[PDB]
Amino acid sequence: DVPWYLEGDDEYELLLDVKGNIKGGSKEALVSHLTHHLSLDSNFNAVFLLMFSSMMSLGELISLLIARFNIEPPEGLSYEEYNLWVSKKRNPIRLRVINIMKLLLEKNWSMSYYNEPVLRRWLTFAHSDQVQTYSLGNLLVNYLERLLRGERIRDPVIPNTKPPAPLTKGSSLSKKPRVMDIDYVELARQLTLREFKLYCKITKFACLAKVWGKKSGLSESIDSITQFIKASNQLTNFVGYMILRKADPKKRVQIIRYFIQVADKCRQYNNFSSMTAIISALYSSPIHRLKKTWEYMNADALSNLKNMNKLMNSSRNFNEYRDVLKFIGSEPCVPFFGVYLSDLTFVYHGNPDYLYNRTRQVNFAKRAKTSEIVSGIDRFKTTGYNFQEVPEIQKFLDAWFEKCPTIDEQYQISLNLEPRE
Repeated sequence: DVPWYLEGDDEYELLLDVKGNIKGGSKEALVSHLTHHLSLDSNFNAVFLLMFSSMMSLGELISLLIARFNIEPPEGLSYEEYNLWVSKKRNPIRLRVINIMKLLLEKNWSMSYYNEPVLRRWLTFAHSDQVQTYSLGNLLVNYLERLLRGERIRDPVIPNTKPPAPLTKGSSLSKKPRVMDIDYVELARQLTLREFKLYCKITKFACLAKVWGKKSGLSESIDSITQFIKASNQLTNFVGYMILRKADPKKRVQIIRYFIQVADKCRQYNNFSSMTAIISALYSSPIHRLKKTWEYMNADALSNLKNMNKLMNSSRNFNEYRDVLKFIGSEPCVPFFGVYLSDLTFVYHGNPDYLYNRTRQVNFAKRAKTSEIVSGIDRFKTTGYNFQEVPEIQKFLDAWFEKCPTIDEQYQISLNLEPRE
């Protein structure tokens, strides 16, 4: 067994579940467990480093970590007992503390964490003789110095396969081209390229900042998300407006079937963001009420649209979508980002930030659930899409995405295009 002075620290302030896993604890207890000298929990360490700002500030974490590095022995130890305490507890704790700081800087750093007094205290710590005897001491100094002068401490892979030839040469399109002058497969490719580029800019920190808000402890910009949501709203506005610009119902039905084919080709490309944005416009009130136009729709196109709507049934928890996303793997994919947000929003509002309303009993299990959800967004940044970009179509989409009115404003256009009886 272990002598009494070589046991863990602050463990009486940990709270465990049925399986024995940590469900909660105090700031001191959680950090003590993060730098435990006897055992190492990689899963705990990963969840804590990702979610720590929702539980404590950077300055509190650094202070608690430095206090662990400078841990004092309990009073009354004999000289021999103290030497054993140094070799078996303090020095292992110092290794854990330094390695945790390395992981914090290398894999769990948000620029919003920047705090010059904390960094300068941290830097002073890294300069200390006791830290400099470790090899990582010079690396800690190098990281903190770069963070202090504004420097930053990845891209999805594209296979060596030949890209498919673009189905619509940009030079063949007129200066003011019609949408259906673009091959629907090629439009799906270009929608997939712009959506995936916007998707890869979304960090986990931005997701935590959008859902948790001020409790996240992240002043990170959610601009990556707002641009991604803007692109989906614009694609939905664009789809409805291209339909409502056509005056002949026999021409509106061709535009709709064109967009059904686009959304379906996006589904084949594992681009569920653009596909959901397209069908949401088709099911929107201004387009859904075009009874004279849908009378022309072939059963084949209607089935494909219904199947895509069954796939992304929000009222049925996206059940079929979840079953399909589970088997993507290494294939490139633009997921429907709305599912991540709702999952995160559900666990943020369904679980308390504290256990039994005790401020010193932080609900760590709530952070663990959130960590498992938000970490999924990285699964689909591993491999990118091998599609040749057509700038003429990219500029064409940029122009219309800004010009189109909202779906709500398009309701009046629908009422004039097909009046009520």
